Amino acid sequence: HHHHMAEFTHLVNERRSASNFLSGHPITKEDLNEMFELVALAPSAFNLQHTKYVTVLDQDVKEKLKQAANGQYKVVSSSAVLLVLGDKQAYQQAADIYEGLKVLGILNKQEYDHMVQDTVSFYENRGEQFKRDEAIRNASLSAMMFMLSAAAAGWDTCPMIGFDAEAVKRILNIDDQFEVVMMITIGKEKTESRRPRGYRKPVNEFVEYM
Amino acid sequence: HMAEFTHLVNERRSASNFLSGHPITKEDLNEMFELVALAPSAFNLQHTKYVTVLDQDVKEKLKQAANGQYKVVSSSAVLLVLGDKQAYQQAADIYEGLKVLGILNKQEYDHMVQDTVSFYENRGEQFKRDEAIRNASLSAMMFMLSAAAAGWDTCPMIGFDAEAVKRILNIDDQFEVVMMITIGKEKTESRRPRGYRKPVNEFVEYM
Ligand SMILES: Cc1cc2nc3c(=O)[nH]c(=O)nc-3n(C[C@H](O)[C@H](O)[C@H](O)COP(=O)(O)O)c2cc1C
Ligand SMILES: Cc1cc2nc3c(=O)[nH]c(=O)nc-3n(C[C@H](O)[C@H](O)[C@H](O)COP(=O)(O)O)c2cc1C
Ligand code: NI
Repeated sequence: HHHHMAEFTHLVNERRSASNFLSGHPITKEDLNEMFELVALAPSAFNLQHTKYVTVLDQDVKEKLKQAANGQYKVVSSSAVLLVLGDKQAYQQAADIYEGLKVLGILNKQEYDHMVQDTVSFYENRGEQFKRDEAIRNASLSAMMFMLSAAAAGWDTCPMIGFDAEAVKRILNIDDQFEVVMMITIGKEKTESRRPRGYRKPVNEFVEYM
Repeated sequence: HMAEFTHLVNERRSASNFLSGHPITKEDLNEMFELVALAPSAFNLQHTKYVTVLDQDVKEKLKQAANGQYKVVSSSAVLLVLGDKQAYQQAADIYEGLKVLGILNKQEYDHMVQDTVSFYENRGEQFKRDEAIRNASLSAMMFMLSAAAAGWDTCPMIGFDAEAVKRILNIDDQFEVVMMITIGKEKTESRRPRGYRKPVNEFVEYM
């Protein structure tokens, strides 16, 4: 129970949003799949698991994403570029996600139908804006987990919103039901060349106790 | 760090209940928030604010706004995670040290401020709100992992009436109420298995 805070504190202190990446650091599907096993364990509303990742390793495709990413060269120099997607229709998979509860005899048919109905109606009652909010919220929780996993694995990342979402969707053939919530580059940054961390507001300027 | 973080992640479970007799202090929370401060945020604008409720009557008010959920009152504290829809307005203040300490000249500083401000202004109100949710949600995940690392359990929650919460806590309409997070110590023997998880090859595609 005893040393988890100090380890985590070091991980968090060492994580810097990359401004550059270095060549000669290829990343493999195996490297990434280890990070994604941790991402799978992120919390998500109603366990709907809203988040999808399109992970681009192909250098020609990365070159082609540069214009879409507001000209940011780090898309090219990165080892991989991830598009973090949120399903605006995530709630439609409630019936499938919850089905094992029925098969394992944890819920009976009525209870399972009720649970699916609670989740679906929560979303449908609130409407389209809420569905999109949920896409952004749940994918962003997931993205933070991705970045800390990457850091733990010894990789650098830069989260990015400086891109044309529509262009990215056309280039990568992403369906309409997915919001492009963020882009994350991953790779190895030269540490000697890093600027110091940007100014942070003190805790007493962003937390109110009541 | 991978073995330790893997352990932390694997352990972390959204709490269904909280035990009595585990008060949390400002000192405890401030330790967590120091890590939260180091989360990334777009343009380093630091969009997120936390309203941290220890007062038991306010928790009762919040419970009424959250479908009567008992964990609101049995929690050691209830946090409201806010995102500032007007965060971009503080660019000039946040970047000011770069100029004053001579890292940037005035032209470069003005250019930096204008780049951030115009990015938000040119996109518009829906974007500002999207940014409030996105950056606050990144922050919330950091908060939950920080709490885990400190030995606390949390439950993220969206099952509440946001307008009722803003009335209870006197929250300006400039802030989006992004999430509620309860914190405390869970009865760990009282724990259902982790809800089914999609395999990685069902949520990741490579190109
Ligand atoms: C949602 C979001 C969007 C971002 N977009 C970009 C971007 O498009 N390009 C970029 O270079 N950095 C981007 N960043 C990185 C921020 O500038 C960075 O997190 C901030 O300056 C703090 O740096 P640090 O994370 O190293 O402390 C983004 C960060 C966030 C979380
Ligand atoms: C944004 C979002 C909203 C949530 N809202 C609630 C809620 O209002 N009430 C609740 O009991 N749990 C809530 N949760 C918890 C989820 O049901 C939980 O994360 C999921 O079932 C998986 O459990 P696990 O995180 O322990 O693996 C929420 C989770 C997410 C991230
Ligand atoms: Ni542990």
